[PDB]
Amino acid sequence: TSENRAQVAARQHNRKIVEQYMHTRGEARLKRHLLFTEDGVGGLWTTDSGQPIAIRGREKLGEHAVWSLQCFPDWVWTDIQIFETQDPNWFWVECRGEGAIVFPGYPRGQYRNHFLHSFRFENGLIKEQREFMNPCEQFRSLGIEVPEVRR
Amino acid sequence: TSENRAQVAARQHNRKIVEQYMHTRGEARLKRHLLFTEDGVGGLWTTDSGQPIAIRGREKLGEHAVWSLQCFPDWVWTDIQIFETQDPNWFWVECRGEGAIVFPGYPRGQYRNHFLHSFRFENGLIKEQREFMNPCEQFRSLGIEVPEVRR
Repeated sequence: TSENRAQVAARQHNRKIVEQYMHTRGEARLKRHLLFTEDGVGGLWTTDSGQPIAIRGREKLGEHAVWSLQCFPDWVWTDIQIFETQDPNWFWVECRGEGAIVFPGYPRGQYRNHFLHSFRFENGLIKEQREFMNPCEQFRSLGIEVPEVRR
Repeated sequence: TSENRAQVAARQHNRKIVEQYMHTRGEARLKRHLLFTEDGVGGLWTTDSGQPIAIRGREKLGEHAVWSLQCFPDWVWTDIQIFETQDPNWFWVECRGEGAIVFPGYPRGQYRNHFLHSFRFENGLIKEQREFMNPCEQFRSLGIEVPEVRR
């Protein structure tokens, strides 16, 4: 019907934003927050602490980009696979990401990981982005030792 | 067209198998391998070692279920969300999973995690299942200490 039209319009536009998000590099990273809703949330759902580190609101998201550009100066996402779903406001992306890791008083390291990203949209802006990676890989990249599960 | 018909037939059937997989509990777990192709692969893509622990072939998958039923005796998946994609032979599932963890010479613990599952199908059987979780949560459940990233 007409709901169809809006939902199909929805999907195709939303996809473009996912694409745009995934290809954002360099200083453009400082304006990627403009792709969210005002109230929008982005962050890392897989942490050493077991709680998500979420950043809520387009302005805290812009602020976070400075720290991100500082700590991951050359970060690129590669091997991008975008998954549309039965919900036109929900997408998943499977990819890789690599670049230097510059933590303060840890040595410069090279960080690579496998990531899954969830994007939910509201009115054609990102209402919720979430990323999922294996925190062990980061521990490694910082010269932090990873415990062995002996199965 | 006709390709349409086969792809739509594809999706609806495939979904039923995802559902069936996700609801498999108890001793039924010993026959869940029958949902794969002969050549089929299942396993854990997020590990402490950084390599996937994959089990290849319906018979090694059946064998693995014994160890699984032994080590996670009451395991249930909850909060199941199944994502169909633009590819009718590819599905993602977001869920939780919890149950007891019985590792040999580690104490019995209670293990909970957040999981993402990828299912790819070939001729209506699972050609590749992959799961993604945060290994830190398991380390915890075994009284293994988790290192702190101090960001």
